[PDB]
Amino acid sequence: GDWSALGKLLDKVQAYSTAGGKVWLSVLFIFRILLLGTAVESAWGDEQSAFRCNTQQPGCENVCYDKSFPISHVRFWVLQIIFVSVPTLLYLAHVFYVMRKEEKLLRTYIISILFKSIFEVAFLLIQWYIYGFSLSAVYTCKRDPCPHQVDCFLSRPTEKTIFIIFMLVVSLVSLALNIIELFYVFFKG
Amino acid sequence: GDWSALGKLLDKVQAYSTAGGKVWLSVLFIFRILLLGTAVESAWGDEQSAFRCNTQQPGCENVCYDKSFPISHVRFWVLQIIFVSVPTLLYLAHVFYVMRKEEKLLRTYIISILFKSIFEVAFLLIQWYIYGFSLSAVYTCKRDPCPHQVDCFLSRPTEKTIFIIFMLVVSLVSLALNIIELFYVFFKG
Amino acid sequence: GDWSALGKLLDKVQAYSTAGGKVWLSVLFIFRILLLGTAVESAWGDEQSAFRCNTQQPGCENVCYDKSFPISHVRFWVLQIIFVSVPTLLYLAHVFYVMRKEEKLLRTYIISILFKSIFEVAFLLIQWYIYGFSLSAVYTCKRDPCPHQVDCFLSRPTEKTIFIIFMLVVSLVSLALNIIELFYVFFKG
Amino acid sequence: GDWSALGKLLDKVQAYSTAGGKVWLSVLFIFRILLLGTAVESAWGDEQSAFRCNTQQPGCENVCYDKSFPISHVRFWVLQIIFVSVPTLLYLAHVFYVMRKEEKLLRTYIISILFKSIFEVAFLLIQWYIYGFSLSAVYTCKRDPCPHQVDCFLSRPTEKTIFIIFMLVVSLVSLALNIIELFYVFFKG
Amino acid sequence: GDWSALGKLLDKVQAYSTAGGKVWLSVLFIFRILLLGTAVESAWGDEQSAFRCNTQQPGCENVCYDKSFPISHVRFWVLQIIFVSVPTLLYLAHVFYVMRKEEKLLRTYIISILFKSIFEVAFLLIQWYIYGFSLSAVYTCKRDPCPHQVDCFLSRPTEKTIFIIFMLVVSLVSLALNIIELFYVFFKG
Amino acid sequence: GDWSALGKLLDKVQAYSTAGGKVWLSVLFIFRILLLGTAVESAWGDEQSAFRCNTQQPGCENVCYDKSFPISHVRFWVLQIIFVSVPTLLYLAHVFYVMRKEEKLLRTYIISILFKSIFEVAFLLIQWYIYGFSLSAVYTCKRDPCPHQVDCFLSRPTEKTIFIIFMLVVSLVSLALNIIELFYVFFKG
Repeated sequence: GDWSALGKLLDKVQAYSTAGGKVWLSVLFIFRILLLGTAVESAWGDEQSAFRCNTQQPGCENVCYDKSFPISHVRFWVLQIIFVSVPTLLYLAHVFYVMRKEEKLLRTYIISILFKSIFEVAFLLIQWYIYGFSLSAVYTCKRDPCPHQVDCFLSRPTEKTIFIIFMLVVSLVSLALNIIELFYVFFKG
Repeated sequence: GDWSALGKLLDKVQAYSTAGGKVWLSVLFIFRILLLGTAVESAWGDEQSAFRCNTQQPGCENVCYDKSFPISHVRFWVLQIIFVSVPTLLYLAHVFYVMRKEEKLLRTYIISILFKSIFEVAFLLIQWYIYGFSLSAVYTCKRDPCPHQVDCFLSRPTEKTIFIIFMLVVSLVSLALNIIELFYVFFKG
Repeated sequence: GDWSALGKLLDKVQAYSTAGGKVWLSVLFIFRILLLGTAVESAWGDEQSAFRCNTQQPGCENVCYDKSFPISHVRFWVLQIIFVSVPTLLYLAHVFYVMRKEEKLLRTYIISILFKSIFEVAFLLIQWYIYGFSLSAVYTCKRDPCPHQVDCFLSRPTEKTIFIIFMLVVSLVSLALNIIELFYVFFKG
Repeated sequence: GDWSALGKLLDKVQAYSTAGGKVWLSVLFIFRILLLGTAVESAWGDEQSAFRCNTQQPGCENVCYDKSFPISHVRFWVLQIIFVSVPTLLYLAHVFYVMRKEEKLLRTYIISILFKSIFEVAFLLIQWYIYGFSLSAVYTCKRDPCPHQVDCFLSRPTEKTIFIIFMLVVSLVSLALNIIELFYVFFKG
Repeated sequence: GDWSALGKLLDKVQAYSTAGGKVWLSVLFIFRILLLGTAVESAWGDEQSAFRCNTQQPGCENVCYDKSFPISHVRFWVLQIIFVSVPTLLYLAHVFYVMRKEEKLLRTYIISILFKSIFEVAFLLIQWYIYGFSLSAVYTCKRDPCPHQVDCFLSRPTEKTIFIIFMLVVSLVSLALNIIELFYVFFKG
Repeated sequence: GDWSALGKLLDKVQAYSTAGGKVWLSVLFIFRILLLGTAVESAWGDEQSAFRCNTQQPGCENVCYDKSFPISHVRFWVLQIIFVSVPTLLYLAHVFYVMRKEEKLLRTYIISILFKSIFEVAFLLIQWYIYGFSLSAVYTCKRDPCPHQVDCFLSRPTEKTIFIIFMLVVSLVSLALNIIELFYVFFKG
């Protein structure tokens, strides 16, 4: 029965933050966790197999599918979630060893928030830069291994585009929210 | 042995509600949880593969299956369950931080109930708006990529239509029940 | 170390029942749980794929397999188990909130037992009504989408028919047992 | 920290048995549990798909595979393990409620041991009766739906026959051991 | 909070052994556990499907693959690990009941070590006897069901042969180590 | 409630190390753990099936895919992670038995760090030696079983090459960090 120590760990790690905002921050974050855990994994379960093209030349389908999608979608969001969760883990380990060492901080928090914002905005910007957020069923290709160009048909364009709509919205509110955190810190400081 | 604190958390979070109704509320909610966890996931496990059409033109089958089902079914109910569970998580985190802060409310509950009702009724209304709740084995299509129209055959129409019958009924009783909650609050207030 | 409270919860929830019978009631119930968890799920893992018919017309195989089996078997027993487990969950939550409220019943139990019996007997009766409990490898069909009739061959008729033999027997003993409970209550009352 | 109560539960449930033998009884039983959990499940993972016959008539392969194997192997051993574990669960629940009721036996144990022996010997006898314990790669068939007879080839005859050798040996030692238990009881009594 | 009892269980069960050696014994054993849990299972996941031969006669491929590999590889190592873990389980249960009975040994340990060594050396010897530890991509066959002989190609010979190199080395160091245990016991005794 | 003992275990095992560095050491290590657990396993889930070559001669595709990739990628990194985690397990077991034995060190730590560095640098060097870190979609082959040479097309070259970019960077920072540990020890000593 020593859950008081971890409760006080949480109290200290989240003491110097906004009164209301961390609530829905954690809520939306676990909202990601659950959706990414179930929905998108089920959605791109057989995506690679589902993709095919009307040509019969061996190799062209693969290279065109590679060019038309250099990055798999689930891959980008899981990297995003993990990499944005990294600073949280860093700071919690930091405070862990802190309370351990005075058993015998603010500017770190600022830096953590700032890099979180930078990583999120950079991932969003590069996603927009490569392919934006809109997508057609039929795709053209331009590759040496096969002549001219092959129209290739996507598996489930509508469902995944609606998904990226939700994900863009939640990314936007996350950006709003960490800007709010930065403003609160800047106003107190 | 500090389960008394969480018991009193539950006592406080559910103190200002109906005497009888939360019982079968939680029962039907976990009833969803279990059915969605096992049954529908097993049901639409190979739905995309199961769908096929009598034509042989590459691309038409995919676009027609997309148009005839812009949204996968499991997808709609999992989004529903998660999104309706969101306000519960919000309010429990809220009261968590509350008891934490007076360790050193009603109108929120009203708002939570109201938005829960709004989300549920909106999801039901849009589901009816798109395709209602009745479904045939043979489906027509109307798309540019392939000529005329292709009859396409559904995998297991009867089992899933019976499933949506149960799900419509449980949605209706859920609506009944949160209207009852609203009436109880409105009569006390 | 507060397992005494839950022990006394179980004591109170099962106090007004038969001396001997709940033992093998719970035993047979978990017996279901385990068998349904492993055996039947493994048995109907690839049933839909395994089914095929000697005709080549697209659509007829699917509609004939739908008509010949409007309900998948695992589906009926999992719905049965869940739906019969519902009243147990209801009553345990009920007594939970009870002991919680006098921290500051018999006729409910009768009603729970009665509806359990009604649901079990109704599920058994409708299963018999649709297809009984006997089954052949070769099945006829009668549907508009394809001419005349197609003999269709079942995947593993013998193993699943032996399974439904066991399941019918266990359903019968369950019926015996809740009738015994009802008789005990009726004799005490 | 109330593991003393369950320790004393185990002490009482196993008090009136052999000094040495229950040790390797439980060891061999969990030995089953692990082997059945991993090995045989991996072994018959794709058995149904692996089976095929040199004929091309639709239906004959299925009915011949059904006749040549009316029961799947994993199915028989999982039913065996579960059904032999049933009396153990019965008796442990029995003693549970016992110590609960004098909180306010030997002949049962004899009956449990006897039925365990009967079930084990009956399962072994019926397995021998149907197909014994020896098995060839090539199998003949005799069924109306297809003419004459089709040689059908088994997937992995050697590995599974070696497995049934181990399983027969462990069944034999289990029989030895419960006969030893019966002899000890008969000599004390 | 009664982990002291299990700590003292471990103290007693491992008291009469080598000072340094059990450390890396347990380390290498869990090293097996993890590698076998992930790597080899992923490696032979689709081995049976991957194997094929250039002939088209039904049955010959299966019987030749059976003869060329009478035992699947994962199967041999999982049997090895389980069967070598058996004496450990026996002895721990033994000492369990011991401390339980004086709550109201060395020669057993010697026997356990000796049989562990015997089982390990016997498994290694029989593995060498059947096919040694070296393996070619192309394999000949000699079976009645198909004429002459068929060259058959292995799926991933290099990766699995490197794996058996590691496994042979770890088996050798395990043999070294239990011989060291035997020498320590023989020198003390 | 005896988590103080394990806390003091961690305190002692990590007492003689760098003040800041172990934090992000553990962070990046679990970062591996998670990425390897989800991403790469999903990435090479169907790699072997995805690979194919434009020739039709049985056997050549397999041997060419073997030569062009003697080692599967996931296989190398999982062996890396496990084998580098081995010294950590060794040293923690060592200190476990230590505190156990004075219940009735530095140079070991140096050796552990040194071998960790050696294993990491050796794995990186051999990976570079075999195939470096750059990779093309089209691969040539040179094998006796099939004439001349076959161009073979890789499944997803871009995504996995970007992955190995991240993995090379994290390996480099790991090398930096254990060199920092070695420098700190060398300067204190």
